[PDB]
Amino acid sequence: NVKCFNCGKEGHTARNCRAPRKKGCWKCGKEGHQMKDCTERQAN
DNA sequence: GTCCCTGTTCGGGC
Ligand SMILES: [Zn+2]
Ligand SMILES: [Zn+2]
Repeated sequence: NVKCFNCGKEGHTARNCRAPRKKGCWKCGKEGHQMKDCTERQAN
């Protein structure tokens, strides 16, 4: 399973989510890199 | 192919 980054809901991922998405790193906020890329404070 | 999975509009991959 998974949880959508663009909205939260399971079943799909952000790419599949037909919703308004963010510019930068979904988790931390910064843009200069992506959520996958980021290893700032990915505790939970 | 049921379950897994991520950077665009939009479900493809095994
Ligand atoms: Zn979503
Ligand atoms: Zn980040």
